[PDB]
Amino acid sequence: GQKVHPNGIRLGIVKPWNSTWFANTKEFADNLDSDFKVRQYLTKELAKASVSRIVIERPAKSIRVTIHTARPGIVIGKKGEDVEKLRKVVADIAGVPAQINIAEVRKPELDAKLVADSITSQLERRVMFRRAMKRAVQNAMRLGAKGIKVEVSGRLGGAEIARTEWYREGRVPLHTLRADIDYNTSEAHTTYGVIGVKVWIFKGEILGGMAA
RNA sequence: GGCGUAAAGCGCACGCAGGCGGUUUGUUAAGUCAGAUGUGAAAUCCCCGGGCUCAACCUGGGAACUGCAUCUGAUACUGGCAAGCUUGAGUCUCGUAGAGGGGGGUAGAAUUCCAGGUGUAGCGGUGAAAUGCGUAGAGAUCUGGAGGAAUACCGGUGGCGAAGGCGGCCCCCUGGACGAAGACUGACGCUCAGGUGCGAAAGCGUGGGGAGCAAACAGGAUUAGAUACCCUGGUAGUCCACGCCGUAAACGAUGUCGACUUGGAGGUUGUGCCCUUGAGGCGUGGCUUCCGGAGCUAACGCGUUAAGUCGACCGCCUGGGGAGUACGGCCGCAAGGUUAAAACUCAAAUGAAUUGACGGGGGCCCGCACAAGCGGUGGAGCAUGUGGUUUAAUUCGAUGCAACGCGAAGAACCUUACCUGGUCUUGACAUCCACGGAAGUUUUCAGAGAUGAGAAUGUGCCUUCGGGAACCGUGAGACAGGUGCUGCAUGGCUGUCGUCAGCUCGUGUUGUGAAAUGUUGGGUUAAGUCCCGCAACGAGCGCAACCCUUAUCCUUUGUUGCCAGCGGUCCGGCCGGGAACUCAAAGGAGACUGCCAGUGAUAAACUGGAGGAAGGUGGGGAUGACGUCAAGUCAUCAUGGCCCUUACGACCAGGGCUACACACGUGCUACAAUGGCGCAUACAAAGAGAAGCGACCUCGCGAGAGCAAGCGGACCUCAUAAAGUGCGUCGUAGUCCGGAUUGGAGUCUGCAACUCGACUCCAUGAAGUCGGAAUCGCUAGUAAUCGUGGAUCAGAAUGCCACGGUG
RNA sequence: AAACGACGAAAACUACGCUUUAGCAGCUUAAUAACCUGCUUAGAGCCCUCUCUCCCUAGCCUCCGCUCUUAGGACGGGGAUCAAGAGAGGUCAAACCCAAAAGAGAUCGCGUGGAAGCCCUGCCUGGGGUUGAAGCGUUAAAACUUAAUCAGGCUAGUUUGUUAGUGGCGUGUCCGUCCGCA
Ligand SMILES: [Mg+2]
Ligand SMILES: [Mg+2]
Ligand SMILES: [Mg+2]
Ligand SMILES: [Mg+2]
Ligand SMILES: [Mg+2]
Ligand SMILES: [Mg+2]
Ligand SMILES: [Mg+2]
Ligand SMILES: [Mg+2]
Ligand SMILES: [Mg+2]
Ligand SMILES: [Mg+2]
Ligand SMILES: [Mg+2]
Ligand SMILES: [Mg+2]
Ligand SMILES: [Mg+2]
Ligand SMILES: [Mg+2]
Ligand SMILES: [Mg+2]
Ligand SMILES: [Mg+2]
Ligand SMILES: [Mg+2]
Ligand SMILES: [Mg+2]
Ligand SMILES: [Mg+2]
Ligand SMILES: [Mg+2]
Ligand SMILES: [Mg+2]
Ligand SMILES: [Mg+2]
Ligand SMILES: [Mg+2]
Repeated sequence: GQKVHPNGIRLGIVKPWNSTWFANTKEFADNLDSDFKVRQYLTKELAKASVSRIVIERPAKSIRVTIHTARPGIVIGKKGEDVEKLRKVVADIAGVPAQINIAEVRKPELDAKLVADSITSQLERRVMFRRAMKRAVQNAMRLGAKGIKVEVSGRLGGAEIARTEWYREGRVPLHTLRADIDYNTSEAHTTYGVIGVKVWIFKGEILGGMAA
């Protein structure tokens, strides 16, 4: 192991949590079990939709999952029927009634999860990894990101020996703890194994710490 | 085309034939140049046309047949002839330097022997030793004598010589080179296949010489072996004269001569003139060294002494091995030399340079890596894991540093895969289904249970009622399943170098090009941290900072946390009350080389100090680059093929992971008078608690048992911390030391501790009595020594992870 | 052993889409350009949707649950549809935001005085205690009140001990003179 996960090293400084609630470990295990279940159900359901992230709040005898996505229209549906359809299942899985929020994410090519997504789809549909990564990094640089670093490893191009390629633009200060280093992972299930993809997006230096 | 380095300059010099040849005139016109004639067969090629329906094919003419012979001219060049000239070349006259060669003499240093004197137990030698020399007087010292070789300093990138080569001094003969001025000789000039001559050392023959050195050889020594490197002796040889071979990295790996083509710093040796006041200056020659411009080269490098552009000549090269080998001719007393192949094999063999890596290469620097400690490990039981052993299994993985108190943060069945026994074939675990009943709640037997039967039963909520949740049973089919394998297909995660300080990119520049600068060099540092200088200018990953804890102060708000001041007391924070404090957890100030001197390059930076709780990162943690190790996990999980579907899949009972001769690793108890023992007695922090922590009373010698209040926790518990401190007691002891083994009977948790936890009593009292080679961590609240909490956990730490006491 | 790597010259997820300008930025000797561009300002022609502009109604609730209930509200239902238009969006359900009260005391819940069991006590007569067991009423009332009865046929006379006529397997199989439990 070389690099630690850049999210949980600055979660207490500049980055927000993906789950906001409290427990006295009387129900902590079941709360995360419920959070894991709802997260995996949402990920399995909203496959076509480009879901950016899933934040969960758990107030007293209620929950609130605020999904952030790039294209919210598919999840919304006509007259807001699909959200009502997929809200009851979440509510009954979590026990307490739910209230699902949906947030559109501006600049869909500047989110770590979004940029890590659909590159696996390109690999599945047999798009060359080098050109795919180059297009992703150049689009992210053009949109406004100050630094982008993309790594792709494992059975690239259906070869015989796996390797690890990477591209980098601008600056990616992974060691500093006063910058947005939003990072997410994704995997592709090709015809000759599994390919791992990692993306680091440095946007700026957040002075002052948490709460802006 | 090339010959400095890949293959290619004879080792050098002379020189015959031959090749070439300064300058002017006249003559000849042989080559050469112009024109004409004959011939150069036909055929063929080419060009223009035609015929075969096109083409192939045939055909007419033209051109061509690049050649030869003859005739008529041209005269610049080459050639022949005759006259001239000095600029090429050679000679005279005078000086200059020189280890140039041959021959003969002379003088010391030094080594070795002979003889003598003084003198006693060592000398010599090696990383260390011995062979060797010594009491028969060694080594050392002094005297005289014998003999051989070379001539310390001068002595240099100095001189001479064609090359080889040449070093005291003197004499005799002689070759060669340069310069000042002077006249003639008049092309007499350069090279050279054959040929001749010289030719390092080693080698051979004859006749001598032989001090030192030294092949062969003898002995000692290291090493597994050492026919060597090392040591002690030692023959040929090295020396002289005449003879023989003609080999070298005979090297400047560069064949001889001519002229042309920028410069600087010298060395040696002449010569002209200037006031020669110093090895003062201005010119001109000969030899030679270093740097370097243009130019050349694949590059290194050459660079007026070209490896720059030419001219004349000779020799050599045509892939690496076979091989400069055999045969053959010649030379030679011989060794051998010279001229010099062929068959067969190979896809390369090569040289200059570039980036890494290595060196028993050099320079500089850092880290408990050594040095100065301290304590332990290895010695003897005790708790663990690994290897092998045995078994049916001792389930599998990790197998150097980076595996061995590892996954496992804790195996009686559970976990659990392995084995012995029994059962199932859509399954324990999903989706699609046709039905019959909601389920479900007690229960009887067989059985170790898995599951085989049997019952009293429930008759749950839902529309038009062939119903739906939902539950089970039967029949399959896809399917489910694998801790089966492939981490040499992988994703993800992790260890190591290493918290070392380096790793790269953009532009520019340099070299054709791999590539280099930037990144090196000088200070400086914890550091690619900074500065300076420099074809470098900037940036990214990086070394730091931002992040967490703690070290001081201020403020905000005082309960469950505190008592500066007062009142009472049940003397206790008890509570009224007091919000300064100890403290609680939020925001700030605060240490930033900031300043003062010295040092340094007028910097960077370093040393000391007035201040501060703090000083150069104040003290710790997190943060672990490019990348290396087919590094470890397909048994956390996912994933591509491969494997089984009556079995590698599914369920249950009992055993095994904890095991008979051992070794290894990491820890604990210790060894004793620094100590254990009996009775009083203070000083902490951090954490846990809801079928859990568990106050008090009573039985208990005891683990604990009935009773249990309080506590989702600054309230109540876990939980009078130990070391120490007070007093006795033990006197260096098979010990009042170590509690390992073993027997008896129990206490708590767990359907159930025989295989296999721990605590408690009684007794028994193994070793040991400071540990061999070789080793491990630590530089300050650190190493040692003492106790406690917490993780998974029904119970199980001597392990792991953190607080503290002393230090 | 082994290990190379050439074409979004398949702009390929489709944001309604397509426009001009306004300025930053890459492009550069230098100011335009092609755009490489993410926005910001403007108009919507338009493919689209929603409140709609139709009428009737006063549809308007909200504190106390409900009952004509008051200040006030941004407050409010049915029906087929459009010519043009006033605003929001682009496959927008909530959230962020903006708000709730004067009522009056009509009622199920909610609280009732002579009643079904449980206390020596197991069957039970047990009122002695009590409710939604019987009269009764609003955010409140006509209030009001779940254990302590002794003792009885009460395991029923042969069950406990004086005690035997046989309606008895007795004793590996036992026919079994006799022993042995009632
Ligand atoms: Mg050639
Ligand atoms: Mg050569
Ligand atoms: Mg060579
Ligand atoms: Mg030569
Ligand atoms: Mg020769
Ligand atoms: Mg002629
Ligand atoms: Mg002619
Ligand atoms: Mg024709
Ligand atoms: Mg002809
Ligand atoms: Mg002539
Ligand atoms: Mg002479
Ligand atoms: Mg010759
Ligand atoms: Mg000789
Ligand atoms: Mg000798
Ligand atoms: Mg010798
Ligand atoms: Mg001789
Ligand atoms: Mg030779
Ligand atoms: Mg040579
Ligand atoms: Mg010559
Ligand atoms: Mg010379
Ligand atoms: Mg040079
Ligand atoms: Mg030969
Ligand atoms: Mg060595």
